[PDB]
Amino acid sequence: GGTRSAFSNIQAEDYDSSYGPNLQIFSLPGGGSAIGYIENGYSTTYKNIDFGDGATSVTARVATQNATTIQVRLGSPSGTLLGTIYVGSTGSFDTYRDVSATISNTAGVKDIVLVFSGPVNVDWFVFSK
Ligand SMILES: O[C@@H]1[C@@H](O)[C@H](O[C@@H]2CO[C@@H](O[C@@H]3CO[C@@H](O)[C@H](O)[C@H]3O)[C@H](O)[C@H]2O)OC[C@H]1O
Ligand SMILES: [Ca+2]
Repeated sequence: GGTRSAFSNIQAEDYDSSYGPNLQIFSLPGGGSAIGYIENGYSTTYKNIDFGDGATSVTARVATQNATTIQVRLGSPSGTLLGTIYVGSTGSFDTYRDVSATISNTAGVKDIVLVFSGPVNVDWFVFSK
């Protein structure tokens, strides 16, 4: 063990490494934190996520004023592209909605990377079989 499950919420602020000089962790009104001040080409890595025996869907709780994408990659921002979440505008960086995307079947313990194409605030993400 010593391993977050893919099937419970992974807090987006709980990255192990990241690229993006302007990236902030900040607190949410209802409790907890989220990541934000994201720009194109920023990424975060979440070490040792246990995808167990298969996940084929990702859900992210996100907020943004303009449609944007989050790529879900293996290992590094240059790794295998498992899928892309096409994030709709929610009207506000404070209005959060759960958004889902399919991914290639992913199993076992993996390092997961989210790669951003523009501004978005992210509370958590989770996978489903
Ligand atoms: O309540 C706070 C949120 O509103 C805050 O959202 C940030 C708002 O600023 C965003 O940056 C703008 C994106 O578009 C660019 O063209 C502008 O130059 C930027 O300033 C940023 O992406 C959001 O995260 O987040 C923190 C909350 O406390
Ligand atoms: Ca969070």
